[PDB]
Amino acid sequence: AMKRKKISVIGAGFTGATTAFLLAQKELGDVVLVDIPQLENPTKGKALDMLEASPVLGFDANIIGTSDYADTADSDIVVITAGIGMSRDDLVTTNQKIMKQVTKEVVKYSPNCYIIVLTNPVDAMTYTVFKESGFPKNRVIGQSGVLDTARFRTFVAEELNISVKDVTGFVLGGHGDDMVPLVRYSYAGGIPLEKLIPKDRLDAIVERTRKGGGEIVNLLGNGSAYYAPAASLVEMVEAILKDQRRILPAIAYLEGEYGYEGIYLGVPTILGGNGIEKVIELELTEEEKAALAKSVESVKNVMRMLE
Amino acid sequence: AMKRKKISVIGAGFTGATTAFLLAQKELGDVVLVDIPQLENPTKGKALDMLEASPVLGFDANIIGTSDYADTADSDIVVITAGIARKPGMSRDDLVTTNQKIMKQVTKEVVKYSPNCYIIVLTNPVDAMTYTVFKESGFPKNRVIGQSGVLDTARFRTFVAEELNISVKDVTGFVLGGHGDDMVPLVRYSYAGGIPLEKLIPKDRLDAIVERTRKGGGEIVNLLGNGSAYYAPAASLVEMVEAILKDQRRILPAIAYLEGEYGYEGIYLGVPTILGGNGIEKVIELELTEEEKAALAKSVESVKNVMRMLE
Amino acid sequence: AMKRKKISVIGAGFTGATTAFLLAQKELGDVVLVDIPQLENPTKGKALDMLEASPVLGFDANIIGTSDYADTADSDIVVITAGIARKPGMSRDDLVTTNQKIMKQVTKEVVKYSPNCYIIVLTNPVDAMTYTVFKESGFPKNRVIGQSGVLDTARFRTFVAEELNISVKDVTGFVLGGHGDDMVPLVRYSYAGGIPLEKLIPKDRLDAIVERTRKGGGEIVNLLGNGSAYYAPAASLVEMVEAILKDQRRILPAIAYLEGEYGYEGIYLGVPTILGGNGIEKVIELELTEEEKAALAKSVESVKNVMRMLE
Amino acid sequence: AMKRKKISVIGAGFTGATTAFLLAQKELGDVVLVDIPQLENPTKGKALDMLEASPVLGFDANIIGTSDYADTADSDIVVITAGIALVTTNQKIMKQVTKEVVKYSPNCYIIVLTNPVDAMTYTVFKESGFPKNRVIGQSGVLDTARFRTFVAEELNISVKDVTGFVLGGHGDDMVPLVRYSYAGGIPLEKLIPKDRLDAIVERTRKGGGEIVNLLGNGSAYYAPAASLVEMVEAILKDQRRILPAIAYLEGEYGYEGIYLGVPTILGGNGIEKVIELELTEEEKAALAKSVESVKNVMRMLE
Ligand SMILES: NC(=O)c1ccc[n+]([C@@H]2O[C@H](COP(=O)([O-])OP(=O)(O)OC[C@H]3O[C@@H](n4cnc5c(N)ncnc54)[C@H](O)[C@@H]3O)[C@@H](O)[C@H]2O)c1
Ligand SMILES: NC(=O)c1ccc[n+]([C@@H]2O[C@H](COP(=O)([O-])OP(=O)(O)OC[C@H]3O[C@@H](n4cnc5c(N)ncnc54)[C@H](O)[C@@H]3O)[C@@H](O)[C@H]2O)c1
Ligand SMILES: NC(=O)c1ccc[n+]([C@@H]2O[C@H](COP(=O)([O-])OP(=O)(O)OC[C@H]3O[C@@H](n4cnc5c(N)ncnc54)[C@H](O)[C@@H]3O)[C@@H](O)[C@H]2O)c1
Ligand SMILES: NC(=O)c1ccc[n+]([C@@H]2O[C@H](COP(=O)([O-])OP(=O)(O)OC[C@H]3O[C@@H](n4cnc5c(N)ncnc54)[C@H](O)[C@@H]3O)[C@@H](O)[C@H]2O)c1
Ligand SMILES: O=C([O-])CC(=O)C(=O)O
Ligand SMILES: O=C([O-])CC(=O)C(=O)O
Ligand SMILES: O=C([O-])CC(=O)C(=O)O
Ligand SMILES: O=C([O-])CC(=O)C(=O)O
Repeated sequence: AMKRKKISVIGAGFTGATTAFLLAQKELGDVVLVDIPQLENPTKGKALDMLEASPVLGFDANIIGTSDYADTADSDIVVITAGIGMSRDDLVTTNQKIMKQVTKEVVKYSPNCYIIVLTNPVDAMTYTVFKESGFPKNRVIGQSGVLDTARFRTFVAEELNISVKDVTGFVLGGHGDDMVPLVRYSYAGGIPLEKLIPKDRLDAIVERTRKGGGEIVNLLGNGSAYYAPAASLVEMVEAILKDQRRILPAIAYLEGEYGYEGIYLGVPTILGGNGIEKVIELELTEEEKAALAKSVESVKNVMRMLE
Repeated sequence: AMKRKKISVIGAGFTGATTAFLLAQKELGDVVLVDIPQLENPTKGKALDMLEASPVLGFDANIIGTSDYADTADSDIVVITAGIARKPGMSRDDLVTTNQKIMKQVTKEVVKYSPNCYIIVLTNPVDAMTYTVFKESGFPKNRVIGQSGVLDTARFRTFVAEELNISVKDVTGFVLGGHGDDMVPLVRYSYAGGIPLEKLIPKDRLDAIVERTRKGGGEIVNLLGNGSAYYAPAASLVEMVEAILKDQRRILPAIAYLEGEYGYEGIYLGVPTILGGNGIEKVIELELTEEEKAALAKSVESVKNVMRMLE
Repeated sequence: AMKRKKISVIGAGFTGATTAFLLAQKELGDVVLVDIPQLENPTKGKALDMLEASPVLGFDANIIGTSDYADTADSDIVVITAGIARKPGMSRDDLVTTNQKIMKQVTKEVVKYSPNCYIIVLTNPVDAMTYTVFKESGFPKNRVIGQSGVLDTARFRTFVAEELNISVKDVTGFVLGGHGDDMVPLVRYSYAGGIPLEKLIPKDRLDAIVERTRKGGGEIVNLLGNGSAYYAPAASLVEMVEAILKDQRRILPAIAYLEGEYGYEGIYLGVPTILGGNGIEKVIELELTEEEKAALAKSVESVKNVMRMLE
Repeated sequence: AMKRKKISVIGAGFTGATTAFLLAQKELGDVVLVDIPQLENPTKGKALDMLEASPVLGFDANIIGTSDYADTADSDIVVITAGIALVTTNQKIMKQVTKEVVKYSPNCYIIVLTNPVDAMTYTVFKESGFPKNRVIGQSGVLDTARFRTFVAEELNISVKDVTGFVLGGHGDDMVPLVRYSYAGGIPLEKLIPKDRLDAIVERTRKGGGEIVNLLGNGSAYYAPAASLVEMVEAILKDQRRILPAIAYLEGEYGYEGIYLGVPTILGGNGIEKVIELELTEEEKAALAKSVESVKNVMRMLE
């Protein structure tokens, strides 16, 4: 008997929905879209509106909304986007319990699933999910590398006036100040960008990448990015579901890699049927090594804010 | 030096934004997303967040957010989802009228910078609002269309897919007239891989599917609480956009301007149509049963009702 | 471990190659192109060529070429196209026996290495060649499938599409019976956007179209001069493969072991089918006219008259 | 009135036919299949077989087979695959081909595949009367794609994440830069030692012959048709890709008066510009050994 893949997308907000919707139209499998019971009606409203567009886009996928994790039973992938002028401490603590509470139900109804976390801060929350899940390091990944690279590509595209298919960004660690960009491993059709873009403009593109998610927040006035984040999540689900062995930047457990371990950190990754198949150790220059250390201690910080 | 197509989506709300997103990702061309001046930053927020997903999904489109119609310069297709939704305290006539003025302000600007474009109208009441854009655009009837029956058949097909547990791709569906009580389904022209549905589903459930397809927009309003359908409505718009942009000569129900078709004239109404590169190519004039001919009459008195509400 | 679906395409000729290329392209799995040892070199040269396309079209599928059934191990779907064509000074009986022979020798080696595969058969005469495969496979009826209906309705839809000047998306067809002459197309079950084709095409034009579809294959071999159609055939195979692999529960006309449906038993025939993750989920029994029951018995007559040449 | 993009595939054999299907499949537009009027019927039934697959795959595309060039009227793109499974034999086809092609589609971009392609595209360029951006060759997209394959098998990572770059002719004329190839963006020199990297460069070079040598009585059509289509799509969708492509140099790299595989921007106006990679002392010397052969083939012409 052939069964289509089953993907459960927890949190039915702006990214979780846009994600659920891409997942459906591509026919990567049936999508179960979960939120708290107070938002179950909306979440079934957002499932069904999506599913009523299944005749029109000509895609065969089931899309249901629910407040009940029994609907998540036997998922291949689980993507967690669930999350809430307030302190860093109370954001990390608040989202952390939500990570613990989402996880216990997820792994319970989905024992052999791969989990992809988006939740902010995705460095410490994927940690929380890794921990809480019990799962071996390969089955728990965070998104942040692919969205940063994607921002930098777009900027590098609209600067050279070429295709986004031809620009490859290389981002290490998390977002903004925690970002360790590798421009030397960034190209336009394999041409090092550092020979196409002048430093001042390239330094600008780096900082805008850093300031990329804040920038959308200020544009919207109410909320953060969901389109590009959503597209980031799907592409990593596409990698696992189709064992594509993608080299993409992911948030990943480190067990000695770059001389660090017992943390999550955004690193070069091979993405396939066993989720994270290989963390990749680059040989890094002295500035990169030292800037990575800032970013590692900047993640050990939020992890001191975990309870 | 023959370049990308240009689609401008007026209103950067849930429908305009979702629709713009689908358009770009199918590389149907460059998308200019347009809303009011207060909401320029949020629009640009939506178009920037879209474009930034393009290196991920591997589609090459320009997408911009803007309240300056300069940016819609020489658009091939224009989708109007620019609209008020019901304001608690509003009469039918106030919405109807509030929305018409928006059509006039939006249309004027659309033919100013894109006088040789094709216009697809979602704004409620769509029957009355596509008419507004036709008589203010000064366009030929073929260059201005309303979306309505795609979303109603897409709804109908899902419930029928769900009843018979078969691919939505092999379920079809026919409706003339509008949404709600205006909707004029032909079960006799609805099927499952070419088996008329009446042979497959009992009468209680089949009537039940029709009823669910009148109330279909309401179903989605009641579940969300605030807001309305966007994904199904956006896909629908995208089907009609795709038809015209690729000259597909599809047979879709669209809101088109009758000039004697079914012996009605000077109006827009949901009729079967060829949709292709000349917009609405033909209105298909079916031979209906007296029943159908007369339920369509009720449906057309409805469209007249609203039409008497235009200032 | 999440693993990709594995498909094996027996016979690396025009149809089997093409099928292997389309499958690869859709990322529907890993593809194993399988001919006789004498054509192993050219079969590996196709698989590599196909695989060398994948950086360009942008799919990750693994394609290799073998004579050896060992690289078909634990295959989910096997698509049997392997066969010989008509050789001059050879009768009906000797192509049938020779192909049957091949059907039997391919299948003992397919069901050894892939015991829980679904098998889609193309080899002409398909209805008997499907029947052989089902006897030698010892698999239940739902796992052994033939292609013929989708090819022919595609041919029919293409002729109506030409005839009306509309997209083929909105043309629906339905054909029971084998191929060529022994082919039963229901014009009453054929529509252009849900509208019966009898209301749109006059009877001379609609009968001739029905006649072009009967001769549909021969038309192409007469134009080619040397060999039979491969694009339309391989596409047909892919939709059927895709329906099993994404459990899409399509209503498709497939070749299916009849066990009382349409008043027939103990044969494989073109019939209505729901094609899903469990192969042939169910044959759908239509209400036919006596003209159609006699028209289908004519097909079964030529079909059974072919089955007789077996052993 | 909105109207389809039209693509005439000149050559209705293995590469010509395989290209037109894909093109129709992707809905890049309407497709005229062409060959000699002898082979008018085999063409037409390639055209019909393909158009008969459209209901099943579900793409709206007119695919027609013809030997009358009138039916290739108004083509946006013209794909030249008319050759013989001899630079003088394939030269003399280009000349008769190009004259009718500029005559029905005078506005059209010409992407050529016929071997020896840099010399056959050059021959197309000279008869065409068109600008240097309007006549393109296909080489590096195929060789590079053979490279990314071999580099994909070797590391077992996605093909999508392998990058490649080959400058120069088709065969032992190829000068791919292993230092402008990567896997995940991380240079291959760092991922693969010199004896196995040398082997991938070697296998890339023989690439075409490996395909001939297995097949027995033809050459490559699946990777070649995809390579053409990618280049069609760049022009038809103004994609503005940086693809390896055969391009008429007028100074570039201190070479001119010759077609040769070089980095380019490929998009709406065809080849918009060729890109000048500054090269290691042995890449320049090696590019020259490739050209100096290439030039000879053009002293095989007329
Ligand atoms: N890495 C990134 O891409 C990135 C960028 C944007 C968003 N984010 C983070 O991703 C998350 C998603 O944000 P969004 O834009 O989708 O916002 P949103 O508020 O619209 O979505 C959040 C949803 O999660 C639900 N939720 C909250 N607690 C839950 C619980 N215990 N169980 C189940 N559902 C619960 C809420 O009810 C809400 O529907 C946030 O934490 C945000 O900070 C980070
Ligand atoms: N007829 C149908 O088939 C159908 C289906 C669903 C939606 N609709 C209609 O579509 C309309 C809006 O749909 P939505 O769900 O996206 O709503 P929405 O309110 O979220 O989005 C509408 C957007 O239009 C903008 N707008 C208002 N007046 C404008 C003007 N003069 N110029 C430019 N932009 C302007 C608003 O700022 C808002 O952002 C409503 O009238 C709704 O009834 C009808
Ligand atoms: N059902 C349909 O609609 C339909 C349409 C087209 C073709 N067909 C039939 O399908 C078959 C395929 O024809 P084609 O166009 O590919 O012709 P072809 O001869 O080019 O392809 C068939 C291939 O089968 C191979 N083969 C033979 N014996 C084999 C064996 N024991 N194991 C493995 N491979 C073996 C041959 O070596 C040959 O390469 C024919 O029997 C044809 O009549 C039916
Ligand atoms: N240079 C490259 O990048 C590359 C890659 C693969 C193939 N090729 C070349 O592609 C070309 C075609 O290859 P193929 O494998 O399709 O061969 P093929 O089997 O298609 O033979 C060439 C086709 O062109 C037709 N043709 C010949 N003269 C013609 C004329 N005067 N007008 C119109 N059509 C004519 C032939 O009848 C035949 O259909 C050959 O030159 C081959 O060497 C080179
Ligand atoms: O925290 C934010 O500002 C949002 C963010 O990082 C992101 O979008 O990736
Ligand atoms: O009016 C509304 O609320 C929206 C609507 O018609 C629909 O979705 O069909
Ligand atoms: O019938 C034939 O001769 C070949 C065939 O199956 C087809 O193409 O339909
Ligand atoms: O020489 C040939 O026949 C074609 C060729 O270069 C190739 O396939 O790479």
